[PDB]
Amino acid sequence: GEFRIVPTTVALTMTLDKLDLPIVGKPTSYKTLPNRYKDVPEIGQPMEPNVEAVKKLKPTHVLSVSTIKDEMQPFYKQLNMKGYFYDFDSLKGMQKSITQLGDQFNRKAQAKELNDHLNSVKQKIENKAAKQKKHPKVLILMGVPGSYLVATDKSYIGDLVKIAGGENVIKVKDRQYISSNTENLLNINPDIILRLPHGMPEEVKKMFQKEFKQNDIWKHFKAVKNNHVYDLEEVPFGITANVDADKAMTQLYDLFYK
Ligand code: HEM
Repeated sequence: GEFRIVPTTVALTMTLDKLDLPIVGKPTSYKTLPNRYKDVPEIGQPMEPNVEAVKKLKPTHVLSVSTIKDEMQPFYKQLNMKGYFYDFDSLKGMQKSITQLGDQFNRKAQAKELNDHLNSVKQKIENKAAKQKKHPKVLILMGVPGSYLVATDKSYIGDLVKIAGGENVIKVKDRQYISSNTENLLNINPDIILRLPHGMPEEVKKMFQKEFKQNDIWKHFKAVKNNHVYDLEEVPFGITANVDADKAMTQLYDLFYK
């Protein structure tokens, strides 16, 4: 009956805190984690947790997300444990994952409460957006160390943009993020460009700064000429959904309509 849970991502760690659940290990991260986990040991960075550190804690459940399912497969092989890859690529996906965690770990009531609140904020933002006469066309960039990608509707930020009343200029939908060259950025006409950082936010922002100066295409974008290029903070605007989606939805709506 006793659970020993290791969340391997920051979003999963924050979700377990909302569900009032103790954990035996936590991800290594520069982000703020819940205070109740201050004394639990770190088991490595979310994209490459330490197999032997995790095994040392004798867990019953080691938890990851769907966004990096394929690349986490070797980890789980060496661990020799069941892969859990909760859907955190949308509001609806994360709501389903919260219910599942409530069911697995005896926190049904806590899960319902969190879900009702997120649902209520989402519906309210959706209702406001629907009353707006105009909707901005949006291009979403996800910058990682070394390069940038383009976020689709299948990604969390794509879902937020949709909820808040934007129209993604990128229409392909079969993966969360695609090469900056996959859809070609000379066929689109965004009112707004969003730039989200990942992994090494400092390296990423300077990378975005150099790109927009150096690559000749950007100066020709009306979003650039009109100063509607926005750098979003990685918290709450992360590479997956998180329980602060209430703040993300509200903030993005307020950015779009101001
Ligand atoms: C060169 C490319 C990349 C590098 C070097 C990198 C590095 C990192 C780092 C340092 C973190 C931990 C951030 C922290 O301290 O909290 C992280 C987390 C994560 N990354 Fe990446 N990343 C890269 C690309 C990607 C891409 C393309 C994806 C998705 C397709 C991805 C998915 C994730 C996920 C799901 C997490 C966990 C988020 C959480 O903790 O809630 N990464 N990565």
